[PDB]
Amino acid sequence: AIAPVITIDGPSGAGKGTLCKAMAEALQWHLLDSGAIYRVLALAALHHHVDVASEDALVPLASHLDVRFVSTNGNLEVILEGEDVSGEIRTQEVANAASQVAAFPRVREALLRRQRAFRELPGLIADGRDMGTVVFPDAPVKIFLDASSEERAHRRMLQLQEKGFSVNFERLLAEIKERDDRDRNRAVAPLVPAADALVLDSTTLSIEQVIEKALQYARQKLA
Ligand SMILES: Nc1ccn([C@H]2CC[C@@H](COP(=O)(O)O)O2)c(=O)n1
Repeated sequence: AIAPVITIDGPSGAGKGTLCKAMAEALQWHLLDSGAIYRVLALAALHHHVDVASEDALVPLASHLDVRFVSTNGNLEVILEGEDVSGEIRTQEVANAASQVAAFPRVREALLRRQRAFRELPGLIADGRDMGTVVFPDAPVKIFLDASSEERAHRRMLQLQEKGFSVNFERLLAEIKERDDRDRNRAVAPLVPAADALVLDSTTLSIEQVIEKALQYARQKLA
C-alpha cells in the first residue's frame, strides 16, 4: 500500500542532483533532496545564532525546522521561514555548516519523520547519503552513484569556472576529500552503499549514460 521509492545515495559531486531530477521527470514522481534539508538547517542555525558544533543547540532547531520545497516549474526552490534561500544554501559556508550539523545522532533522528513524509504516491526519488540504508531501508530500488574523488573535483572546478569563479584544483580535491571523510567516517548513518544497491560509477560515463542505466535498472524492478 505504501508508495515505492528509488534511493540515490553517493558522495558530494557524484551527480545525484542531476540524476534525481531526470528520473523524477521521467517517471513523474516526487523528489526529495535530503541534502537541501541539512543545508537549510545549517543556514537556519547561522541566522539564529545556534552553535553549529552543539548537538544540544541544534536539536531544538531541527525539530521545528520550517522548510518547504516547491515543485518543478522549471527546477526546484528551497524556502526557509517563508524566504527563498535556494542560492544561499549552495554557498561554501552553508555546505560546510551542513556537514557539521549532519554529524550529530540526535539531530539526524530529529529529521527522520520529515524526510519520510516525502514518500507519497505514485512514488519518490530520494537523493542523499543514507536514503537506502537508514531513511528508506525497504526501498524497492536502490542506487549508489559514485565517482573518483579526482573526477568529482574536476567536475566541480569546471562548474565553478562556468559560473565565473576563480578556483584551484588542489583546493577542490581537498574540499571533497574532507567532505568524503565526514560522510563516510561517522558512527552515525555513514555513507555506505546498501547491499542491494546498484553501484553506478560515473567517472567515465556521461550524464546521458548514467540516466539511461539508472532508468533501465529502476524500470526493471518496478514493472
Ligand atoms: N541524506 C543526507 C544528505 C546530506 N547529508 C550531509 C552531507 C553534507 C550535507 C549536504 O549534503 P549535499 O552536499 O548532498 O547537499 O549534508 C547527510 O548527512 N545525509
